Amino acid sequence: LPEHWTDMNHQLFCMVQLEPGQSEYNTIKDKFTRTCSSYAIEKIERIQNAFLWQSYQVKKRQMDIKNDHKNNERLLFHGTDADSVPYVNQHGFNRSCAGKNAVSYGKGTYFAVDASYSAKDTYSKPDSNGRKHMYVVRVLTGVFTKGRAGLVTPPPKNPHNPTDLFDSVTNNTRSPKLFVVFFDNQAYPEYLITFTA
Amino acid sequence: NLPEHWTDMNHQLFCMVQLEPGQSEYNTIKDKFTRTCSSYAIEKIERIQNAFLWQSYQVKKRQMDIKNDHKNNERLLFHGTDADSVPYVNQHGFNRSCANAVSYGKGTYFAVDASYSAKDTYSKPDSNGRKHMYVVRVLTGVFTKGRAGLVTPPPKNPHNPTDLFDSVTNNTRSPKLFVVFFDNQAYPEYLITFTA
Ligand SMILES: O=C1N=NC(=O)c2cc(OCC3CCCC3)ccc21
Repeated sequence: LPEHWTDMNHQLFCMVQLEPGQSEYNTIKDKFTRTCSSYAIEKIERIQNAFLWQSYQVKKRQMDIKNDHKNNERLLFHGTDADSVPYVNQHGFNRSCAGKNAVSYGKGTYFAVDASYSAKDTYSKPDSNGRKHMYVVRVLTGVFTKGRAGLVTPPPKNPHNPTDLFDSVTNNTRSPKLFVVFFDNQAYPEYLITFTA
Repeated sequence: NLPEHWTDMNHQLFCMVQLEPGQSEYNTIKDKFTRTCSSYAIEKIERIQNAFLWQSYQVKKRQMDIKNDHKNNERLLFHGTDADSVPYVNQHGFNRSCANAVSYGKGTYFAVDASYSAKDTYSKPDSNGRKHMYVVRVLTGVFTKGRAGLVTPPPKNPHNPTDLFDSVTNNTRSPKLFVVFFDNQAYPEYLITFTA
């Protein structure tokens, strides 16, 4: 497990509240406020999930071997409802639970480049106390292409070799604003931002 | 950390290895099939050596062994499929998003008996009459009865909604099938090519 994590004392899961003024808090706040300056952060929690981390790190090493470069990982946003937060914290992102996107590039889990997109009430639905929830997520975007609404996996790179797949898809390869991933353990929920108007 | 019985792959990460008829391994797998499918004709048995699928599976097995505090979480089951799905399963394993009836939930189905997987609706005969069935290592873990429309196994106690059963079945006392809902809970270990 990463050496900067808090000691969980044999436990496999912990949410750690970050302190404003620490570099770790400030980098996430700045990434958020770059496009969400009209909202205010209540708190930022580091997600320490040993099993999700292990499974994600195995997929990352595999993708780093296959693609024969790094640059497979992006830090993206995912807005969700309060009812989903316990499941995501413990089990991560499940495509079987994903809603249809208003612009669909495939049947998978969606991640935004900009916090403003994830901050829409459609995604980060305000709870009964007006709190909105957004994850900051390590996503294995790898090698990507423009998606299509019918996809249940990324498309093949070559139609004559249908099993050799792109890693993810996007809305626009030249100016990506979202990514869709179709497999478990391709996304690690790293931070949970709780925020309000 | 690849199994001793795998054959050398000359520094590659994926190989389908045809088994030698009459040796220990071929005999063991053939016997599991002929237990219930002795009226079929076996063309060949192939060992699936997929390093990445194996790594991902072994990590989930180690996690399930810790979570359940025992090492009885794995079963050897059967899965019939059509010829056009075989290259995908060999490379990528099983995908619940590529669904036949799903009465016990929206997962991947595995049969206890090869005879069940040998039905033409599962192991669809190709243009040459050939049928395809995997012998699969499945992390069934702690299981409960399934039902239509599950996207994950149910919780073990509704007081902790995120502490789930590992798999579901048709019948907890005498199971004939299992359903798993997560990638890398099943490792396709052998592919049997056969005819009626
Ligand atoms: O071998 C199989 N390959 N693909 C399947 O979908 C499958 C499904 C299966 O049980 C399906 C249930 C039986 C009663 C209602 C639903 C058993 C085996 C296989």
